[PDB]
Amino acid sequence: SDVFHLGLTKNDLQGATLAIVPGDPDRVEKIAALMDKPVKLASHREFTTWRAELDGKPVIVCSTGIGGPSTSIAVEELAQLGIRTFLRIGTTGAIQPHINVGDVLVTTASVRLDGASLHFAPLEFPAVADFECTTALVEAAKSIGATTHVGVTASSDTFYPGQERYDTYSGRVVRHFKGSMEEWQAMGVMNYEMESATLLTMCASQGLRAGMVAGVIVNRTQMKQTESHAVKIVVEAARRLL
Amino acid sequence: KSDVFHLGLTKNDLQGATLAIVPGDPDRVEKIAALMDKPVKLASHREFTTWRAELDGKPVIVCSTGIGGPSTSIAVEELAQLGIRTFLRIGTTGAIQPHINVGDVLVTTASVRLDGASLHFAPLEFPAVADFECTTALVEAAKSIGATTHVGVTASSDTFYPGQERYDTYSGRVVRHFKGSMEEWQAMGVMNYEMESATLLTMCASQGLRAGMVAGVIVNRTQQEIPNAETMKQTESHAVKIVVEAARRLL
Amino acid sequence: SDVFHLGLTKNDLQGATLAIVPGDPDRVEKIAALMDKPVKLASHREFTTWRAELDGKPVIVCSTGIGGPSTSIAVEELAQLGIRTFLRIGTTGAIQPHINVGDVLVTTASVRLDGASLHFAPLEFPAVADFECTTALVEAAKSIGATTHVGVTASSDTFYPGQERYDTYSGRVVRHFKGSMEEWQAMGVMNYEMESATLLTMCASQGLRAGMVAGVIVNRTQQEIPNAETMKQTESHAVKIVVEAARRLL
Amino acid sequence: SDVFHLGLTKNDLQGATLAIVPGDPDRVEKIAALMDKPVKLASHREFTTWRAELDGKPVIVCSTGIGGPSTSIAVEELAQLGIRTFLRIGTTGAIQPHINVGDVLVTTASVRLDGASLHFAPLEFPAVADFECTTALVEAAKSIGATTHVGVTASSDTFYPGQERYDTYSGRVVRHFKGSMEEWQAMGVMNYEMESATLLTMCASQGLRAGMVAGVIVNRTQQEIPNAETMKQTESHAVKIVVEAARRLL
Amino acid sequence: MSKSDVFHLGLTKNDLQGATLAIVPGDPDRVEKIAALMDKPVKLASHREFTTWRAELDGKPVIVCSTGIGGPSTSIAVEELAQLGIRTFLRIGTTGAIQPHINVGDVLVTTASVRLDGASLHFAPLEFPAVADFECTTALVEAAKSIGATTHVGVTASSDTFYPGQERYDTYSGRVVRHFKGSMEEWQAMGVMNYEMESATLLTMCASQGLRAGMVAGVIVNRTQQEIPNAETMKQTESHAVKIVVEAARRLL
Amino acid sequence: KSDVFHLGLTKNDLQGATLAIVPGDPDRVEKIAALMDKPVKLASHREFTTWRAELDGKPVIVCSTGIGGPSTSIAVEELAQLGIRTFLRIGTTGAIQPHINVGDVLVTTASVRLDGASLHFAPLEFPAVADFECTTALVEAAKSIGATTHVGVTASSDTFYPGQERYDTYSGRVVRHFKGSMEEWQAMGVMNYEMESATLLTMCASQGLRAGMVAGVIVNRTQQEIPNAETMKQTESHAVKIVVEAARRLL
Ligand SMILES: O=c1[nH]c(=O)n(COCCO)cc1Cc1ccccc1
Ligand SMILES: O=c1[nH]c(=O)n(COCCO)cc1Cc1ccccc1
Ligand SMILES: O=c1[nH]c(=O)n(COCCO)cc1Cc1ccccc1
Ligand SMILES: O=c1[nH]c(=O)n(COCCO)cc1Cc1ccccc1
Ligand SMILES: O=c1[nH]c(=O)n(COCCO)cc1Cc1ccccc1
Ligand SMILES: O=c1[nH]c(=O)n(COCCO)cc1Cc1ccccc1
Ligand SMILES: [K+]
Ligand SMILES: [K+]
Ligand SMILES: [K+]
Repeated sequence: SDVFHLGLTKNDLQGATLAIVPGDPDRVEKIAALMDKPVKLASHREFTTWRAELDGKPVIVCSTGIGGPSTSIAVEELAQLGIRTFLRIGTTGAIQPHINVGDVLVTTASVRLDGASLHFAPLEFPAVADFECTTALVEAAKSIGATTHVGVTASSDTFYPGQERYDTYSGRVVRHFKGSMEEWQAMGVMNYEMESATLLTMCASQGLRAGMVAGVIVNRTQMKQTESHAVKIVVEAARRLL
Repeated sequence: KSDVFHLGLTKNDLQGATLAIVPGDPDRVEKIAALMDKPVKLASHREFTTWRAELDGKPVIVCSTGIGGPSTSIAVEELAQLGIRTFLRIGTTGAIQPHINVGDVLVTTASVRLDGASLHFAPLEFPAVADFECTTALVEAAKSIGATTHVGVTASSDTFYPGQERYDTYSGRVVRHFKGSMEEWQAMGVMNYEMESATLLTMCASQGLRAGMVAGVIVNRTQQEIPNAETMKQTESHAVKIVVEAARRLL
Repeated sequence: SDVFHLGLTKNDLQGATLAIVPGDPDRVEKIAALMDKPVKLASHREFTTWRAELDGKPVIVCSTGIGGPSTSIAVEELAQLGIRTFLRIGTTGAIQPHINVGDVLVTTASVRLDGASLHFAPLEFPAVADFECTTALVEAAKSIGATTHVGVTASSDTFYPGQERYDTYSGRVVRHFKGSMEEWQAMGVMNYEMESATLLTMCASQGLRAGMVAGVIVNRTQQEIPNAETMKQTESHAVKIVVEAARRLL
Repeated sequence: SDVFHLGLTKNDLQGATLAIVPGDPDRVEKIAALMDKPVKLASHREFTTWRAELDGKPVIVCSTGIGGPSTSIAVEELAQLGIRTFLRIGTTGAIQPHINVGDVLVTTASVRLDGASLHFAPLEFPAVADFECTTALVEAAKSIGATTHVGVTASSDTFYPGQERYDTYSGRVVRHFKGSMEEWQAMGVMNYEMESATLLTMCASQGLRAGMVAGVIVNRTQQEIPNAETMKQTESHAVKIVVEAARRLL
Repeated sequence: MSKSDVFHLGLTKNDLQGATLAIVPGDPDRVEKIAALMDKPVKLASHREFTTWRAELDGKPVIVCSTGIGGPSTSIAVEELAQLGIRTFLRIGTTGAIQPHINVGDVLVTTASVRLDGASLHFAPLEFPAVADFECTTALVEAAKSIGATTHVGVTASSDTFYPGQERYDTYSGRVVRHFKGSMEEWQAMGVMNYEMESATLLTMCASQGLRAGMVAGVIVNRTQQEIPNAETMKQTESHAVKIVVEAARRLL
Repeated sequence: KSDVFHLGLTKNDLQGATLAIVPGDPDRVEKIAALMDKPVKLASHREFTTWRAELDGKPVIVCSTGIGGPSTSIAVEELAQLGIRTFLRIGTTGAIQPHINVGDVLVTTASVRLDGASLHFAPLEFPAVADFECTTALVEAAKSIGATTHVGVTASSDTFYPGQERYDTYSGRVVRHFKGSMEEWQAMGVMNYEMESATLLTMCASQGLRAGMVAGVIVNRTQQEIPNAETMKQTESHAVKIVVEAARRLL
């Protein structure tokens, strides 16, 4: 093993430069099976890595897990293995009334409500997606004819209080995040998720291309085929970036 | 006489314009407007000079922001009050990467917020990101005219000297916070320094307004410091042609 | 399922109030097998849950994954199901020359180099462990006999730059963390890990009891690369302590 | 030109060490006209410069534009050309009920709601005016018999949200500035303007003398619309004070 | 052979007679009272807010030195005592409870403090925990059990201010700055037991410099029940607290 | 026998006094009070010693704050509750500029806020500025007794050692934030270090109270560290004379 956590060698990658990074290690199989020749490489902790072939080119699918910390481990160790392009596919909760469940969202940049992004760049540095990756995701979304929204995402280090969920054990939200969802809503923030800020910050500050796409399964103001549309987009976008 | 506090403009003066090209220098306003059809002067107050022009039979606004976020925030807000929804900034810049040359054009995806005014619209964690349609149109226009183009992050500073780590000053010192900052931005892939983008991009992205940012390189910090007069005028003319062509796609 | 992620009902726990929380879901099977009647309950994403019995009382073993974010999900959803006591078992990298590989470390409180803890309490609030949980873990370490150190742990949101590793792709560390390891070293900080700051903060600020124990598998001052043979014996040593500590808190 | 923006050489100043620095380039000639031998030097961007004579000694008038960023350019480049004393003449909106339109305000120090000041000194450093400049301004105001208030000014990087204006496109203010005007009011802050924090901080931290004086054209507690009946007299009153204070500092 | 080995305390290392443990009350008037509970009590020095006494406990020299109110003077006292050879610190204070279940007369042992002070930042950044030494904490808790008391163990809010930082409105201005407006309620919901004014500095500076520190306090007021303390209960609570800190010192020698 | 929580004073004890001289040291209170007519001890509790004296037939309070903002904040608040509206601090200080000598008197216009207590009254951006009338009176009084005076900015620290970059300690280390801090303050023209002014000036300027700050230089950090036995009293005498003379102008 060349890496500390993923349990992979540079040879296992077969010269892959692009990697599709879902949050769920159980989704890794689903995405890899859509491409030609799916092969399981290694499964350690929350990192399941599958190698596939797209247009005659080797492509890596590797889970990041929930949150910036394990995302930062996976992305760094994949970069050590030779990956230059990272395309994230996630689930999301929309906070705008006009965004329906089932919609696909392309993130231009993220509100940094995480801690790991700070370990790569100070807060003033924008958690911006790569322009070529964003273009490929937008054009791929139009290719399969999905309802798409492009804009800013709030990337939280937590699922509950940082997304202002009150349906909890304590039933309280710390002062800092009290009324925060309404603030993001008025600022035109589309949605909540938990990985983008870290991924986009660490890639844009280290000379790596990164894209972010998500499927809406819940709208906070108001499931199978939702992932089907999004997975088809991230694979189609990968075709354009190879 | 005026609907706004600073610009000296009425909604009627705009003639239904929704797009504004926003240079920093008031002296550049007429030069940009002269490239389009039916150029007419509207107003001049403080650092805010406004001209109206026509593009593909549609009214377009040219309005100076002045140097820095504060006067930019005034101009953008008051233009939004009069009906402007799309803002295309054209500015000057100093590059900090060796591979970018003098004369090159830079399209900003998002900005490092080394300003104060952006914080008056959104907390620091909010990205100073440009609108996707605007950025696309600027990149597409740059390739259309045939120019050396770089796309990426811009450091937007409230200061010309210490915040861009210049030591050739009266004091000769840089505050601890900005000591060694240029080298950090360089390693982080930041292309350049300017003084308005962070405020403009933050206030637009957090208020439902479309904003784009483009700049011509007149100096490279890793190479020289004294720019050439002829090269400066040619660089400005190249970037102005790009921003006007980008405006065409966004009407 | 009564929760959004773990895939467990209140009935699945059988009135369990204590939970041992490892980072690695592959460790969940190992820890639960050392107790009486081990049964697998669920496995979703990075959350693997096993039910066990200790001294005639049901106990939970549930993986949090690496980092505060998923740790915050696991703890919150277990608290919804009735868990009031949390005992973290982890792996760590020691930064003090006097601490060796194979040693067991008990955390009194953590340096908050994480983001999730801020979602529960402002930075000024201490990421402190429960006194009874800390007492039990130290007493359990004294019981089975192992070289133990009690003190402060640096809990980072990252494995590399936040722990000042330069052996990376970029080879650079952000200004904020430049010379940080030396700073913590002089401050008497024992070690680096990635989950304690979040767990300790969210529990201490929500009326939940939390303890933190870790086995030293690497020392940052001398040796290079964790040995496979030493890793297994250090893991099993710390696991024995956490189960014995769970006995004292029930 | 010896400088990057002002378009001035050291010779143009003729030994001047004092500058009066208004925000509006149009006000420059009007200030210079009150002194002997007023001469235009340059006009580039928002930076217009005039040279005049006071008591047989050369004095500079130079516009900064709105905001700290362009102020920081004007002041720095003027300092390179030899200016040691900077006297700001501005306009302002009062936030205290007892301060009337037409009143003159002398700033002892500023609340730093700007970005540029941070590029010279960290937030904890006070945006304090020079004692001699402040004394001169206060004494100059007493000579002409103007209604004068001496105290703290809130210096904002923005005209609208940072001054808690809601009559805007969005009609909202970011959380940080929500209820901020009321806070400053209770704290005895006199007024809002947009250049003083930057000027005072960069001068006080670099060994340069700076004073701040402003005329009240609006009081935020009574109305919003500036009264043209007094908007002519207010500027004339304050311009006279800054010129008289310059005489005392020559 | 000397007069003072330090800048403020007016003490020589020789005055300490080999003492490594100090009990540190806030009040200089409380110094004599704590020392008189131990053998051979002698006054060493009185300068500014720093009053120092030496006493004997189980045949071992022990120091009692007042820090004064607040982190700044605490930082001077702890640093200069550390220069004189002190390696263990036990703080005994007064405090106001903010939890409804904590009564006046109860004793509180602090595991760690909310850092609402400035001086702690001069030793470690905010993210560093203001945590008490585990052995010192064990000593204080066991000492409370041994002599019998109502004891609560947990987090203390340590404020650089008595009034606004503890959300007192019955003041000259009657206002509390935005940052601290509604702060007591937040601390209450977070399970914070009490307010005092020295622990954050003491615990941060000791834990970040290899010095052992403990923190104990007697509640003379409950904020949900009253504002003005009873003069009689104050003395009884103090006496009760003084005995616990001396007994904890016995177990640390 | 007390209207307040700590000081042990009633409004009647002040006899209508509106001005207080506030040293850091309780032991110094009598020395300052003895410089005026008919000095009487009022109270001594904790680090708070209060004396009352007569100045030109008018009552004047002398009350110790103790070292640091926290106890300063208690003393100032409770004195304000008792009717004090003007506060004149007399302190000791360590100078950090080479041109300032031991024995010199420093008048503070405003303070660098290296304290915690000032934040409990006003956010960091608020200036720890002295009252203009109080500063004027202290500068005028300095000329009245004929002392060498410097007027400017003071760094007010919550600690004597690391926050003033002293390495002569038990640990021998200074936290990253204050590493190289003295040099920065020196370059910024900061005159000196003390431990009470930031809190006093901030809490007074934000609550409608008048505050002045003066200090006697007993050590200069660029020449020596141990304060002299003979010189200490000489600088104390001059500085104490100025604060009393400044009080005369403010009655
Ligand atoms: O609201 C959300 N917030 C969020 O951070 N995500 C992202 O996926 C992360 C973990 O489930 C997904 C959602 C949708 C959702 C809603 C309810 C239950 C589960 C998932
Ligand atoms: O280095 C720069 N930094 C920067 O913020 N800008 C932007 O234009 C702002 C004001 O002149 C422009 C430049 C190029 C430059 C260099 C020297 C003199 C003038 C302009
Ligand atoms: O140095 C460390 N830092 C750290 O945060 N941990 C915690 O476990 C987290 C994930 O592997 C564990 C270690 C030991 C180590 C060292 C090298 C490789 C793997 C593990
Ligand atoms: O309220 C104010 N705030 C403020 O920062 N200024 C300063 O001058 C700045 C630019 O116009 C001036 C005013 C008075 C004012 C009010 C309404 C319209 C125009 C000017
Ligand atoms: O509420 C308090 N807060 C606090 O910080 N302390 C600590 O002792 C400090 C100085 O009196 C003590 C108390 C109890 C109290 C209440 C009212 C008056 C006096 C003392
Ligand atoms: O260097 C100093 N720093 C400082 O904060 N003060 C103020 O008085 C505070 C406590 O002694 C005084 C001094 C002078 C000094 C130097 C050495 C010993 C004692 C006093
Ligand atoms: K995880
Ligand atoms: K400007
Ligand atoms: K004190």
